[PDB]
This record gives sequence, C-alpha cells and structure tokens, in this order.
Amino acid sequence: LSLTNSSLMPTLNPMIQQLALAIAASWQSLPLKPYQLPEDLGYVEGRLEGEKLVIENRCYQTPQFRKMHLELAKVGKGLDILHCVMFPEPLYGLPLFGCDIVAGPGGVSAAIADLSPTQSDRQLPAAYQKSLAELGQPEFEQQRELPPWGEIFSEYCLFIRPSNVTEEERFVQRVVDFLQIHCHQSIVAEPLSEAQTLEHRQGQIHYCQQQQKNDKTRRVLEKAFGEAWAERYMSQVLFDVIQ
Ligand SMILES: C=CC1=C(C)/C(=C/c2[nH]c(/C=C3N=C(/C=C4\NC(=O)C(C)=C4C=C)C(C)=C\3CCC(=O)O)c(CCC(=O)O)c2C)NC1=O
Ligand code: NA
Repeated sequence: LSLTNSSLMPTLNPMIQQLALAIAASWQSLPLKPYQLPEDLGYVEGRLEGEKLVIENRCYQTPQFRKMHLELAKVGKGLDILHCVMFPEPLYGLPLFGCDIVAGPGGVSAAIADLSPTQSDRQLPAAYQKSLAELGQPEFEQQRELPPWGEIFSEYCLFIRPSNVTEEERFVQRVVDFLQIHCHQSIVAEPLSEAQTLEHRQGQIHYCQQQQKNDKTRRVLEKAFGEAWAERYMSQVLFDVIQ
C-alpha cells in the first residue's frame, strides 16, 4: 500500500494514480494481514502475438474483509487499468466495494465504482442506503449503461466516461466517500446469524459469477496470455467463488 515501490504507478493515468493512492490510504491503518493470491502472485507480464500486458497485484485481508485486492495493469504503452475489490467476510454482511478504471491516450474511457449488495433482496443495508443518499446525486455528462451482467451493481453504481478534469476529481472524491462510509460501517458490524451469513455468501458468489461474464476484461487477458490463463486468472485471482 506504499505504492512507492510500484514500477507501474509512475507510468499510469493520473486519475488512476489518485485512485490508487486513495485506496491505499483507506487501507493503510487497518488491521491488515496479507492475503496470498494463487501461486503467491505479485507482478506478472505476458505477451502472445500482440502487445504485452503487465500487472501488479496487492492483496490483504482484515476480520471484516475476506480479500482486499488492488490490481494495476498496462497493455503496451498506453492502455492503463485499475481494478479493486474489497470482498466482505459474509459473517459481517457488508456490501462489496468495487472499482474499475480504464484509460488510454485519449484519457479515461471507463470509470466504474460501487458498493454492491449481498442481500437476497438485492438491497444495500439500511445504514448504507442512508449514508449514500446523503452524498447527493452526482452530475456526470457522459453516463454509460451497464451491461446485463451488471444487474449485480447497486443503484448508486457509477459508470461514466469522465468528460474533463472536474469530473475525474468528482469521481475520485465519490470513491473516497464510498470507502469512508464502508470502513465506518465495517466497525459497527457484528457477526450475523448462520442463515444470514449463508445469504450474504450467496450474494458474493453471484457477484463473482456475474463479473466473470465481462468479456472486455477477458479479451485483454486472452490477447496477452491465452484462454486457459485468462480463465484461471478470472476465476481464481480476480473473482474467486467462495464455498
Ligand atoms: C485484469 C483486470 C482488468 C482488466 C484487464 C479490465 C479491462 C476492462 N474492463 C472494462 C470495462 C468494464 N469493467 C466493468 C466493471 C468492473 N470490472 C471490475 O473488475 C470490477 C471490480 C468492476 C466493477 C466494480 C464494467 C461494468 C465495464 C464495462 C463493460 C462493457 O462495456 O461491456 C474494459 C472496457 C473499457 C471501455 O469500454 O471503455 C476493459 C478493457 N478490467 C479489469 O479489472
Ligand atoms: Na517487462
């Protein structure tokens, strides 16, 4: 979370850099422990017939968060990606924090962030609903419609192409605000009932299964590493289905 040793960071899109710093700052003083990814993955790169893909993975856990994954990536010289998920411990019933930012030479093309539900009714907990409403409706000029698998995302999900610096900063601040709410809610949460824990586990399984339908991510991985590698990475590293 000291992103000071990151080889990628100095070379990434400025909005990505600010988000990475914001996420690292959110996590820095938590009761962190390492979370070992499959094969204790950290840095990885690959190429097949086209551009090289370079990826840095950082991953932690706390008693409330099963797995806190920050991924940074670059395809060739110019396509930059930040991926982050905080997977909740089902025992505590917290939503899933996620964000995905994709940028090229033309600027940021996609910025997505959410606190996604795990309840069977597909609603966020009452406390989240309240705190999120209090932020107000952000104005963004270029909204994007989620794909069908994106039914997993809350009504507060952002999915935009930022139109200018003001919007980039507004999006980053909204992600900061989501993280602030999420970290606070995490400390007022108690272990839930076995039936409730099971419900929340299912919500997290479903989230991962749906995220795996994102062909935009899959194609980037496949072009650099191939089908089998990409399937392993999506299903075991990015969106692992708990059980
Ligand atoms: C290896 C990691 C990684 C790669 C390579 C990656 C690539 C990536 N994700 C994308 C979109 C996207 N990404 C998501 C969302 C998410 N994606 C998430 O990983 C999470 C946690 C969310 C949501 C919280 C959505 C909704 C789209 C748009 C998909 C579409 O347009 O069909 C796009 C298309 C960008 C655009 O259309 O402008 C690419 C290239 N994303 C990645 O995370
Ligand atoms: Na390299």
